[PDB]
Amino acid sequence: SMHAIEVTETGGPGVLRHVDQPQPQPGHGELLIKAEAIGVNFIDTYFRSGQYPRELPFVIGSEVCGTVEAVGPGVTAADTAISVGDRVVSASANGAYAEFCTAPASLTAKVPDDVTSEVAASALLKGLTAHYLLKSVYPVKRGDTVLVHAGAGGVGLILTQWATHLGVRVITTVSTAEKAKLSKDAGADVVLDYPEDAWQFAGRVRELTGGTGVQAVYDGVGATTFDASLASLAVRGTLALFGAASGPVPPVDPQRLNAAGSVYLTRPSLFHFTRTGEEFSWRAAELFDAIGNEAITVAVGGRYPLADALRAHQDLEARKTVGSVVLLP
Amino acid sequence: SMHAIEVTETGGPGVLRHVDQPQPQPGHGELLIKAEAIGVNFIDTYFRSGQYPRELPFVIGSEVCGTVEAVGPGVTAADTAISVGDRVVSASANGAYAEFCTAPASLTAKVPDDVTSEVAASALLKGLTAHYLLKSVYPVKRGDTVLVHAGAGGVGLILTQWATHLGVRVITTVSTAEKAKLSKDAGADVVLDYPEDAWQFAGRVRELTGGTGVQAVYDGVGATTFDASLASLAVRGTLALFGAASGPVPPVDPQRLNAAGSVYLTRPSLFHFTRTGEEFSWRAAELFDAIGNEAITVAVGGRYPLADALRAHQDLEARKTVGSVVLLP
Repeated sequence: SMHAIEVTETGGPGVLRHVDQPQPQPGHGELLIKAEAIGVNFIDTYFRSGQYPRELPFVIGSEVCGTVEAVGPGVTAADTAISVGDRVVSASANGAYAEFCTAPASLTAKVPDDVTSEVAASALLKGLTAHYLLKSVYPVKRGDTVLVHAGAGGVGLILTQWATHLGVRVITTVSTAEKAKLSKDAGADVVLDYPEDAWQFAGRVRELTGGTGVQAVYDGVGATTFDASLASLAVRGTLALFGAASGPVPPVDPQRLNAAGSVYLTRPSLFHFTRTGEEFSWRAAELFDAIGNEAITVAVGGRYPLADALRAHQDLEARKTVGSVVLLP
Repeated sequence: SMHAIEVTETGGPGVLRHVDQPQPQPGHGELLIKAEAIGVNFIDTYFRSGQYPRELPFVIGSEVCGTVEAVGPGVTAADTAISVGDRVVSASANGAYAEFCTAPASLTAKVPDDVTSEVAASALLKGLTAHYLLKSVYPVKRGDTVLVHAGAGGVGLILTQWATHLGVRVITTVSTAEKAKLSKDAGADVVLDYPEDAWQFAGRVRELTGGTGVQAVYDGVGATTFDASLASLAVRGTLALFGAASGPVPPVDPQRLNAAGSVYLTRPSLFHFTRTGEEFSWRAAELFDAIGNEAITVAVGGRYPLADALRAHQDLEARKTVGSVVLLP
């Protein structure tokens, strides 16, 4: 028996119940993980509220770093380097808010000795996302300039630090002075206000880039920024629309892609960049090498005992937390 | 004084007038070309009819292969390898339907000794288009499979032969049995009917590709084929929409690009791939190397004297001409 946070009915933070729960057993292709640090994120709140549906009851959470206690059937050394005793991290766990949970081995990565559990749990999802955007969707190269919207958000901060480390000049957008400082500290060469008008904003970006425009735009904002993103691109540049935080982007007339400079539009999601354990492990290894070298840093701003998951969710939804929030079981 | 075909009023083939015309003088950055073979194409008919507007009067036509008679001011050996006496070809000439015309040196290419003037004039535009689609927009590699719509059209035929030569498997669509044979003879491994339903067609393409889908779709058709093109792509594949022969493609919900497999959508045009003389010359040289080696063949089906440009336009609009049509001055 173990401590866990279980949701039997969807709703507000008040549905999170600290319970005694059977210790999980790993099924086919799964690892059993003894948690050291548990990620708290907005997606957790969407499952909790029922905005994203799933089978009830469930133990909440998908982000965890801990040690491998056991492996399920179908987990062999032929397929994974992961072994009992290894410190690992996954953003695909079932029932992460618990002392023990399970995760598919093919979506779990080793954590190097020089990366802490709290940072691993806080960084994996945002970090894999930044990895595929920067290495696969548009492979940035030294000398490029890119535009990253929402520079002070989780992915934006990692995109900015990582691209800067790869010799890329980063221009960002943020909504407040406080976020402007966070973005500058992450390596942004220029921090801009969100666009008021697409052509005015694009004109500003072109002036910053000697008339060229940016080689790529990483747009996780969507509705409010998309027109400006498209207008800011260098000839044959890539618009990576990977989120819609402000709302959905209206259908795009393909001729707009021609007028913008024969550009590329893509709407990726992480699923298509974590297709095998080999691909997952490659992205994670490069992420944790960079964190290990302090080329990427992830601030943890809130550490709660597992029992106070309710309070963590309240503080998260109230924006009382700056930086990542974790539970320690 | 020279012979030319001049349009003083827009309209049908009847506005083409065979005239005595002053010999042109090359302006800044231009070559003076003595024509050997003149391309006849549908774009000529759009300028003739006034569908595409331009200053009247004009000598019609933009495609020509011939010898360099003289160079204008601003044309130096520092900028171009082209010299007086060289056989050259351009699809950016002014007044091609004439004994002499002008063209910007930066959009003119040398023709190797082993490529005829008629083939050069017939092949350049379609060939540069195929080059940028296959080498730049999506760089095909040996082992890829691609889908090329309108397999028996000018660009489709070159796309098919060139991709096959590069070790790519090509699937095409055509509307008739006669066109199916032309496409097969150009190297198509499979020739399909145009799509009736996007998911049915995509299911057919996935069966041909072992469930994978194609690495790229080259779609110059637009309205009637776009949904099927998007549905047929391998994960992270590229949809190159480079034409709209059937009509414009309706605005595309970006989430469709995610659902299709985190694919790329691009709407290129040749302008953005011929930005400098260096880029132009590179594409043209690779095109004419391939034609020279008979890896690419371009059928010339109609040869008219310059004076019968009217008849060439009638035959072109009546589809009495299979293969390219040229004028010989």
